[PDB]
Amino acid sequence: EKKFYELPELPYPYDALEPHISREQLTIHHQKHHQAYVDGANALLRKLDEARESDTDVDIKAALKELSFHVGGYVLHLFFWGNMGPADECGGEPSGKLAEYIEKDFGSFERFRKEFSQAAISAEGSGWAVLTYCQRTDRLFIMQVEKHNVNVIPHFRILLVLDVWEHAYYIDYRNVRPDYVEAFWNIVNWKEVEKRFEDIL
Amino acid sequence: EKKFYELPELPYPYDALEPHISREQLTIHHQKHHQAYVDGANALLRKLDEARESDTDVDIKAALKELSFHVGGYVLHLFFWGNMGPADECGGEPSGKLAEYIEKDFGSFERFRKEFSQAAISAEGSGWAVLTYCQRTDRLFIMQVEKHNVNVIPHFRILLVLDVWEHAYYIDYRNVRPDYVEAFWNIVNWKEVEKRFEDIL
Amino acid sequence: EKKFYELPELPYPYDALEPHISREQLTIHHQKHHQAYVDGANALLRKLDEARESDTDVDIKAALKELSFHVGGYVLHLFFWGNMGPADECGGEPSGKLAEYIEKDFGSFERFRKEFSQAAISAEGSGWAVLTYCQRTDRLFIMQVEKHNVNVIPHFRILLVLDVWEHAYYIDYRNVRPDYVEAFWNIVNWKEVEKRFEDIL
Amino acid sequence: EKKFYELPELPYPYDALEPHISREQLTIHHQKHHQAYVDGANALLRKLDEARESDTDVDIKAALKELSFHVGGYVLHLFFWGNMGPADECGGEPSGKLAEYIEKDFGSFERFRKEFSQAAISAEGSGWAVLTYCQRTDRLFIMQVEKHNVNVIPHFRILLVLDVWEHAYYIDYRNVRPDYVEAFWNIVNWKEVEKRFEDIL
Ligand SMILES: [Fe+3]
Ligand SMILES: [Fe+3]
Ligand SMILES: [Fe+3]
Ligand SMILES: [Fe+3]
Repeated sequence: EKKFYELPELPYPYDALEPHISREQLTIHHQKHHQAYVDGANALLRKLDEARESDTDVDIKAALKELSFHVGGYVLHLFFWGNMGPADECGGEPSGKLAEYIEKDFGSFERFRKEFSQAAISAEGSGWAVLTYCQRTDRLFIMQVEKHNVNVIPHFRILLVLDVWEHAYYIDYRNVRPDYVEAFWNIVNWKEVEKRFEDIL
Repeated sequence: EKKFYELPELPYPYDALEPHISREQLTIHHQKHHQAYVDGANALLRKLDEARESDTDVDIKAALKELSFHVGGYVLHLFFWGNMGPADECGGEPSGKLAEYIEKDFGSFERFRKEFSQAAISAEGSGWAVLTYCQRTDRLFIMQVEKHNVNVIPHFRILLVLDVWEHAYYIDYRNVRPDYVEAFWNIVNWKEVEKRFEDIL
Repeated sequence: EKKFYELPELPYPYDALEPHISREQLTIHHQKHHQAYVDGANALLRKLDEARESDTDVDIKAALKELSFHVGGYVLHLFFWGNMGPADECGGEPSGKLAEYIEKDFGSFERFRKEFSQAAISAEGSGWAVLTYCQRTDRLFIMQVEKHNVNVIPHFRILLVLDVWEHAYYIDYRNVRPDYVEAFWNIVNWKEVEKRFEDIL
Repeated sequence: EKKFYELPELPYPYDALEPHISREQLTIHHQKHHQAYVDGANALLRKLDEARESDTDVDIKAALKELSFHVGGYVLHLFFWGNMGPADECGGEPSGKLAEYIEKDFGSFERFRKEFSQAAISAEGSGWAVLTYCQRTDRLFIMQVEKHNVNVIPHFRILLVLDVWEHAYYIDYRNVRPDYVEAFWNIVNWKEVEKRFEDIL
């Protein structure tokens, strides 16, 4: 029998990330938008299931475009919540292998922090900055994802994620995306990113 | 010291896939286009390396958009070559777990074959049909990738790939993409796809 | 000598559109975001001018992609302001030829209103619903623009425009884009749209 | 009663553009692909008409995305045929106002030719280089359209168009898009482009 998406609980209370992300900001991002991608993806799964059980045609171009949108939404918000936490337990900079790779690939943490920040700030409209890793060339890559599913390298795995959809910050920072991106570095959970990085060597 | 992309050898001689993909068709896809993504990705890596060594600014929005394009190109062609082979060793349909999942998720191999074929045929302009798998809901998904990097679900891994860029077939089939997609099923290497599928349970 | 973009004045005071769009909502959409597209487009124009004067190379792929983004932003906000006004002077439904075309192409105003509304609501992330007209087939078309420049038919002219970027409504309606879309019909300036429609027969 | 798209005749015989575009190349671009956009756009028009007559729901997101694709295809191929012709009647460079604008905006015809050529060559996958004009700033712009409908500035009108979809050249030039772009300048119909430019001042 079939299985579906559910809204994951946050790792922490809705006010865990203040003053950097407000309780109000966090609550509605999680409960309205992230939820919308859960429901989006599920509605579509049922649609495709139905067509298969009745052996009828669907517009799969439309279906798969939409599916990639919502599941991308679901997946990115999932990692996003996971690589933040309380400021007094988080922020700072990473250590261990991740630290070493950020050095060799970017020259310094500062350089990284800055490039990753430009990737977030400069995104045209809705999107994300995402850190990932090429196995093949043994290099950390940044990608700038538009929406939840545009300009992404298939098959590459997520290390660090920063939502820069307007819904993620407009309540706390209105238009001023750079202040939000700057606040973000106070609540990055490097432990989690470090862990993620280790499971792909 | 730094590391770069190289054109992978084919698993087989350039005429291994006739009459379905011609020697001419295969040779230029591999040696011109796939090569172009190698060089694209490498030029860009060097560009970013240079900016880091001289600690200067780059347009990283442009850079990362381009990077995702070429590395996507590189990665998809890599899996593409790998899940084809000689018709007399390949084609048919899969077995084992992959077979079981295709049944439960699509109802039958036929249904799958057909949906995957629509995903390839109906792609607007350059792109791919790609099979993948959601861990979370335990379901095979198809995605329809435009170019090498549009409408893809970040973090999802590649099982099966079908290039449907015009360069992949125009020599052998001109405009008639459906005949090319139909020929493809004669040379799918299910062993390889089966193996890929097992390494993500 | 060269010429550049400037932020157009609104046709009306920042509180002219209350209670449907608040003075706060309108002021920052206009003065922050619309402004940002002005500056984006100008920065880029100067960049291209400089390269031409020094007869040096630019990355024109990147340049033109960005240019289409900002100028699209500029152009769409320009028509957007223009086809709204005070509720007590606007809203209602159109008359004259536009009314006749909406009937013959959509069957009724209701149908139009509803389709246009789905086009706005359902847009994935940032984008617009835009009414336009095919000369060739003599039909009103709706297009759903993502960002400012995606999924638009080149050469077709703007009649009616509804911003559905989250910055357009998040202050007044937070996540609830449908309430914003619904409010919009209270402040549509049909006179303006009617006029626009007449200048392309 | 309703009206639909039809495949326009070429302004000239299928061998009119040799040796630069071959009779074979031209015939299949026109009769297969351009035709496909005609049928695509018509199928969709009927779909939307049916839903309106039966007052039923459609997926208008999907519909309008697809519509913009095919009508864009239709419109761009229409202008494309129109701004080419026989080499011995065409090519060269433009004169009159267009010539003057190309000078003041690009510095020279060479610069223009070169930038326009990069816009064509560098397009990632299927797309177009298109010349157009901003009324507001009184400047010629180039845009790089992906597919038929991506990265285009809404409302701007078409002056000059170069198809760089692989189907436009793969028969004559295989992978070597630069040779095709170079050949193109031999058959540009500047009379037509000049005329187009005059009708928007
Ligand atoms: Fe979000
Ligand atoms: Fe290819
Ligand atoms: Fe806006
Ligand atoms: Fe074409």
